[PDB]
Amino acid sequence: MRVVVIGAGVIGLSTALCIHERYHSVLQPLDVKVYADRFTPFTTTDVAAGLWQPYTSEPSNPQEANWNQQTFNYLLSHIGSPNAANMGLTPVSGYNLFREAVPDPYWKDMVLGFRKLTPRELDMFPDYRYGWFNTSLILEGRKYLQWLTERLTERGVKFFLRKVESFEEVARGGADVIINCTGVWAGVLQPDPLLQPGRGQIIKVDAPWLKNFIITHDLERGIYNSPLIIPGLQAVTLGGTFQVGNWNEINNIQDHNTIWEGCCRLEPTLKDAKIVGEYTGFGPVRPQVRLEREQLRFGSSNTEVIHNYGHGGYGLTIHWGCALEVAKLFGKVLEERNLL
Amino acid sequence: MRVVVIGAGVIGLSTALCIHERYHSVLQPLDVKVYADRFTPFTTTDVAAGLWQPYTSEPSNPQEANWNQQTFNYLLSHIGSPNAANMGLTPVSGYNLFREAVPDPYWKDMVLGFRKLTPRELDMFPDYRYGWFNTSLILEGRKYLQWLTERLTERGVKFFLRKVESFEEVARGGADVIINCTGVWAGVLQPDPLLQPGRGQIIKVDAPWLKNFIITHDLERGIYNSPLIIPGLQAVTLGGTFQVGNWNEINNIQDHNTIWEGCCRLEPTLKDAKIVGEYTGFGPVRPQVRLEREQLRFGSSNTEVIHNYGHGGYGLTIHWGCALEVAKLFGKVLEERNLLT
Ligand SMILES: Cc1cc2nc3c(=O)[nH]c(=O)nc-3n(C[C@H](O)[C@H](O)[C@H](O)COP(=O)(O)OP(=O)(O)OC[C@H]3O[C@@H](n4cnc5c(N)ncnc54)[C@H](O)[C@@H]3O)c2cc1C
Ligand SMILES: Cc1cc2nc3c(=O)[nH]c(=O)nc-3n(C[C@H](O)[C@H](O)[C@H](O)COP(=O)(O)OP(=O)(O)OC[C@H]3O[C@@H](n4cnc5c(N)ncnc54)[C@H](O)[C@@H]3O)c2cc1C
Ligand SMILES: C[C@@H](N)CCc1ccccc1
Ligand SMILES: C[C@@H](N)CCc1ccccc1
Repeated sequence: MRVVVIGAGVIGLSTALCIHERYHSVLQPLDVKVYADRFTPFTTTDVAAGLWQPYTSEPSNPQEANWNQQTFNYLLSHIGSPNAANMGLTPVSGYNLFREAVPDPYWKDMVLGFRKLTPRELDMFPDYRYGWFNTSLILEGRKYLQWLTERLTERGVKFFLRKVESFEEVARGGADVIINCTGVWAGVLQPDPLLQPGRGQIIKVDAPWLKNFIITHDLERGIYNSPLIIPGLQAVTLGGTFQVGNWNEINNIQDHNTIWEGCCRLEPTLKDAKIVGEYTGFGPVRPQVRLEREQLRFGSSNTEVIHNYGHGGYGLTIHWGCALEVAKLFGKVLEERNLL
Repeated sequence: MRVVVIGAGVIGLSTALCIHERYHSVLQPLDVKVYADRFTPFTTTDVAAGLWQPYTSEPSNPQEANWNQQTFNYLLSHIGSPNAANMGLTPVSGYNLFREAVPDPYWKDMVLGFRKLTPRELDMFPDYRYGWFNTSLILEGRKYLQWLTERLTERGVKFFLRKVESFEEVARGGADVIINCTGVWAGVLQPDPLLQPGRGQIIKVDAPWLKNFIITHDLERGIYNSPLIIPGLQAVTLGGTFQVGNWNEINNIQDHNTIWEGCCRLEPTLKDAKIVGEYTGFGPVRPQVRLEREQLRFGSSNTEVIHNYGHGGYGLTIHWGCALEVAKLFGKVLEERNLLT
């Protein structure tokens, strides 16, 4: 059984680890390899704000809510462990701010200590009238990617920096199963018109006095198109743009200003914060996560492909539940081949 | 009106600023000076973990509860301001942990979002089975001392290196009023056997991933004799000793160990944290804060002294209320000389 995972972002590596941890002990031989054209720190995952929080509306697919919950429980469970921080993981509390009353989110009971903000808390944020408090987790993309690659490597999973031109090529080269974790670029290997890029730009800043996340919403502009502040492990992420359809990989002057003055008015102490870097990444926006089997016919055999892409602006939030589901589908593939 | 404040720790500079802001306008010529033999970063204040939280038990002087609350509201009112962090101030959330159920603290409604901990929160901290969550404020001693000294300076308040040897000496040199903010050493200038040193040792550590304060309690060993973790503005403070009666200024090995491994057990990610410094300071422990007027006679003239010392392990938590009370007592000194507000 030769399995090639394509993609070395959170989705690819989490899935690779999940498959391997689950089947190494019971299937000889199992050969899992990762192929990608960019590894940390050059993936969208590396640019992620680094916080666990789903969108404010339910998902179309009710499986996604579960995947989000499994991910939180998976991540929470690590708190107490000596290596939580070396995985990119720590607990944070913070605020969600609104210009008007809004319904509770479906995830209110998944986080810790969810409640509405009292009138007294609201005076800390003059521009907003209603909000939430809760405790969630930081999950730093960059650090988590380094952790997962060390955990994969020690288990004998090999990485190959290479650009896949088609599913065909990889199958022809000896893959029995392909796990497709190519993120926003999946369309290059199989056209998918529902998949769009969600261009997000961020400013990273040294401001270690900030201990809380602060996320504002503007209902008339779409999600994450409103200032947001997320303290990371060593730096702070400043955001406020997320526009679908825009394929420009370069930083832009307007979004820089939108992020900087939006965040400087939210958190005026930002005046003394040193800019550390400024980045742009593309969320794999899709009305729903594509996570499914597909049978491909080349040469003399079927090669099974399992897709796992289209996680929009919530891939870190939802990744573990998605990896588990892919390992399930793999298991079905195995019994069909009378392998276990 | 020549006022000498003795002390440049949080209590001293607080009170100085507060008097000055209240009475500069209505009283020329007001001349406020600060005398001290230790300034930042060599004051007890500089060593303070930097968190707002009173003791778990209510104080013998209930006035201290209001002084804590005035302080919190005062500090809170600055959140939203561009300069909150330059003052040493930022909000933080965190946990108070107990091995058994305990009554709610009197300060539960002064903080933000106080509630009990749920079983799931308790799974983060194995050794413990009851506790609180809340939001409070960091007030870094070292930074707040610097902020206050810039504010005082630009108001024309002048600072002098001086080890005062008696109230007499200062009254002889021309002071009409003396504000005594000498912390744990007040007994040198007037014996006060209720005042004892509360030796506290800490390890400062580079661990910027830790965003929450974590304070454990051991109902039997007395307060702050249990591991505690408090993220500061740039570094993290680790503690766990608070020993009354002990005057040894040097760091010792067995308290280092008590702290380090007590805290490594609580927060095991601390294995990767670089040690940046370890320090020892003496909290001015007293059954209650001394904050009162006293008239002393030296030759022909009366000298007015207002004492403000004995703030134990809660001086930052309570300081603004105390400064405001000293300013009230100053007002009454004024009105006794038929001067007006
Ligand atoms: C600014 C910003 C902030 C965000 N913040 C958060 C957050 O705080 N929390 C959260 O949960 N989510 C966040 N997201 C969303 C999250 O970043 C994404 O959902 C996630 O990173 C996507 O993971 P992925 O592994 O699917 O894609 P990627 O991380 O892009 O990985 C794609 C991989 O596929 C490889 N690849 C693709 N095509 C090929 C090919 N043809 N041949 C070889 N290799 C190929 C690439 O080299 C790369 O290794 C954010 C997104 C942005 C843009
Ligand atoms: C390890 C530790 C951690 C702590 N953490 C916290 C915390 O998180 N929150 C909190 O609220 N409290 C905390 N405390 C308590 C807090 O540090 C004190 O309550 C506070 O610093 C007392 O301030 P002060 O100005 O009264 O005294 P100090 O800061 O000691 O200042 C005293 C001043 O008096 C001067 N002085 C004294 N005698 C003379 C003299 N004869 N002539 C001239 N000058 C003189 C000194 O030079 C100095 O300027 C902590 C204490 C310790 C030991
Ligand atoms: C709060 C996070 N779950 C999303 C943050 C984000 C996503 C896309 C662009 C900027 C920020
Ligand atoms: C939460 C703060 N009030 C810490 C106080 C303190 C006092 C003495 C020793 C260590 C810490």
